[PDB]
Amino acid sequence: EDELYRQSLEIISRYLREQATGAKDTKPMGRSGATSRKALETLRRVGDGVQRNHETAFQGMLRKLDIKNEDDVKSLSRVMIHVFSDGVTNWGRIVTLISFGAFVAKHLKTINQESCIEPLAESITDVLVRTKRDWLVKQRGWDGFVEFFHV
Ligand SMILES: O=C(O)c1ccc2c(c1)N(CC1CCC1)C[C@@]1(CCCc3cc(Cl)ccc31)CO2
Repeated sequence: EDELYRQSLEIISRYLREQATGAKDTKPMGRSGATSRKALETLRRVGDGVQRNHETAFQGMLRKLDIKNEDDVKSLSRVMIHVFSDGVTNWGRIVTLISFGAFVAKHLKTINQESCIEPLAESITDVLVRTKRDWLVKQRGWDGFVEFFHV
């Protein structure tokens, strides 16, 4: 089974859901739990910082995207491919990708479209894993992510 995909989705989905609801998911992690847990703490530390350091730009992009419903949520995939995939890859850009995703997740809860959060996480995961697998594998996937941002 695609273990990198399954782990990426669990990490991305949990962070987005946690950001939108303000509550942690106490369910156990699936495979590679130890790493996923550390990846999630890393995201809470760096991801949260990103949303604040670039709050104005994030607010601006969100406005441009004008997300009001599911169709708008589905249009985000083309934009992620355009902006994220078509560029040099580094952990910072992957953190921005996921961090803005969490920014969007919070928005979805403000407009009572919370059911779109998991489909959004799936879309982010597709872009990340399906267009940057080689890079991710070379950088040791999530173990590498945790090591890169190690305190
Ligand atoms: O600058 C970078 O290194 C960079 C790297 C990645 C990245 C972005 C910028 N952007 C653009 C920025 C401007 C403020 C947010 C958000 C992005 C595009 C817009 C749709 C979208 C939708 C979702 Cl759910 C998540 C990410 C994205 C694509 O992920």
